[PDB]
Amino acid sequence: IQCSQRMLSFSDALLSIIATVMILPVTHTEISPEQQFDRSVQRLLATRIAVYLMTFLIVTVAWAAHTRLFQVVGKTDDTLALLNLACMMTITFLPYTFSLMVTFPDVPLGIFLFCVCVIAIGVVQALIVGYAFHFPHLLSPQIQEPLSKERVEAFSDGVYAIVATLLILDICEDNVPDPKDVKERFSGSLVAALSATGPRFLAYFGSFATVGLLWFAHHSLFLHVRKATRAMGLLNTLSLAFVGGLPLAYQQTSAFARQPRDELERVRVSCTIIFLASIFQLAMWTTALLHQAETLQPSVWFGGREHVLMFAKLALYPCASLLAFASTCLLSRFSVGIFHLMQIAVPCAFLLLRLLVGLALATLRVL
Amino acid sequence: IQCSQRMLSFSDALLSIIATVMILPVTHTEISPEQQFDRSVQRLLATRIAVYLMTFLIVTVAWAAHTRLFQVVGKTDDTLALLNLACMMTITFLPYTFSLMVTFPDVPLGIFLFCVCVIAIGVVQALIVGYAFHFPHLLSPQIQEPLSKERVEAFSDGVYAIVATLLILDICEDNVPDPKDVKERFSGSLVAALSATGPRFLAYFGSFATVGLLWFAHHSLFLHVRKATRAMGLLNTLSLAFVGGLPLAYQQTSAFARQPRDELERVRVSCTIIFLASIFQLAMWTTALLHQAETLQPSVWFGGREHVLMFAKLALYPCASLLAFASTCLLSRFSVGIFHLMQIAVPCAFLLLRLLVGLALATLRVL
Ligand SMILES: [K+]
Ligand SMILES: [K+]
Ligand SMILES: [K+]
Ligand SMILES: [K+]
Repeated sequence: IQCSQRMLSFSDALLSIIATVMILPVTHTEISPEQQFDRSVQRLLATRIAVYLMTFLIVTVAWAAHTRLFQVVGKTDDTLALLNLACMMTITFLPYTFSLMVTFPDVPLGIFLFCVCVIAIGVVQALIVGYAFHFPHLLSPQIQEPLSKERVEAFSDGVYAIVATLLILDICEDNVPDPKDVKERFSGSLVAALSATGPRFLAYFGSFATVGLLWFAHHSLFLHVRKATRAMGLLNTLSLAFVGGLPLAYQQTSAFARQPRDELERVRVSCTIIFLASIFQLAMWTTALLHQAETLQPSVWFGGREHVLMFAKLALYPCASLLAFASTCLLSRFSVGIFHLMQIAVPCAFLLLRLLVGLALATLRVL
Repeated sequence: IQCSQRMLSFSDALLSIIATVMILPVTHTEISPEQQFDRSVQRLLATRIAVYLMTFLIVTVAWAAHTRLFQVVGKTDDTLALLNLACMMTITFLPYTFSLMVTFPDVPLGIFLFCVCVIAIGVVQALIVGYAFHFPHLLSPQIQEPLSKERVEAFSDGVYAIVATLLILDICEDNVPDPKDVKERFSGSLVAALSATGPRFLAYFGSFATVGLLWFAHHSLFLHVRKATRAMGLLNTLSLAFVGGLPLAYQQTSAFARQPRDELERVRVSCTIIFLASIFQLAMWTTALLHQAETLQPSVWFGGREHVLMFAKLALYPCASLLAFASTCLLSRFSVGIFHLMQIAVPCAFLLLRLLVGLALATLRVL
């Protein structure tokens, strides 16, 4: 009999990769220069994004079914670890089969293969449960609504890291200048060939900063959480799903726009994505406050030395994204600039959030 | 003051992604049909593999410098977490700058940019240390040779998961049949279009199984480890570096070979890669046995109820890979088959290793 901690961490990493696989085709799409193509190149993008959102959800469901199974199987052995490897293998085929089923709706083979994948997942999990129940010492003591927060944090960590490094992976794979291109199109100066790739570096910088600071807010929240509810789990799943789309937003807001209207639309889309990624993070906190005596540590209750700080940490991005979006409709002429300032101001406000919250709590104390 | 566990886990995930970035260009290379191209298409591959091996090492060094810093900083805060995000950002640029420096050796800009990346890493770490020493309560109690095994396990887990799902990611991105191709080249049958992609699925199956079982051996070892030494860390780093090349081996041993000699050479290469990935795993155990009273739990000492099982679990792959390689030179005609049998036999031998070890310990007990 052995501890199951590391095996479940490995499973979480695999499940994060599998839930985020379908973001790569979305982010590998190109911006068409010919406007005649726009329509088509829009349609495809949408069809990809939808396939991502569904896929990330389906895998997440599997992840949940996993998390819950090994709350019934508290301890592992060699056979259980190997069968869990088998279950991970089966889960790894869900995205491909789902994409196949949606790409060929009329062909019956895709539905058949997706159903076979799901059935195989079920069979492997049944085998695990039967093995554990034939060796009762592998079952949890309570076996011999709640959701394990360790699994939640590991899954979220993996998703955040993938989304943060997505664009640097592409930069390393594709945008390393060729001596040939440097000798033909840039007159021999590698500085020029690298300057012609600056927009992609800007996109990666912005995306990494925003994703990492959203992870910072998530980490601050779950440091103060006692028990994670399935409601909080669904809210986190939605938040991560929308986090996945930040690299695309920053890749479009950094590429060239033929007309200013396009840049304004891009800013609006990016602000909407950030707001969606952050409002569900705030909703986790608000829902947890419904039953604070069980879900939160005493410090972050109504009347604690971390309640207001926590509220600020979770309400910063929603407010700033909403303000930028509003600027796109009220101060349009100064809107694109405001967004850029956000990218600098929001980090600083995190490095001084203690100070800013104290100042705001004193101002209203003298007003 | 807050616990630093999750922040370090997030850092480990990021560092694993960054250390494995350069395996993608190796695995995205194609097999040339024209033999005249072979030479060139060989050279490029080598130049890629080298760049991988160096890169994985450099990042690993950074990882080590990280692991060690936050053994001096036992507890974290908001500022420290944000500065750690900055340090991760800086580490994330090392592969690109190193590839740039090796691609343009004569241009001085690449050396300059790589040095700037390293210098920035150093500056951020100095800032972290100064912050911790100006707030002594953030320093470890011993501050107010050994290597943290938690970090080692997290890093290894991430690398293993990435290498295991590498090929399924490509299958999802590229090898989903197009209705167009199905209507033009496969006569409308999606079953045929999918059968024309079977080799890639076979490669993924084999690679995932082998990587996961190597992870199983690693997990079994480190369940029985007390303190991890830097010698063991270097051995693990070498093992993971060679693990990274398993997808390429399985992608070449499953593609078409013009002549049988090519298939034999491919089998030899794959066996060599597996042997390298596994012999350093066994070397970790052998080195730990040098000082068993400190590095290992009492069960796996010389004279325990897990010593022989552990030896078998770590010596299975080296022996089987060596045996297959030998078959390539003694039973050449039956060599390619033997390798395939290995892919089935080695998993089964893990599901029955208790039984097999008992039988072998009784046989020699009556001989
Ligand atoms: K973990
Ligand atoms: K990826
Ligand atoms: K971890
Ligand atoms: K990748």
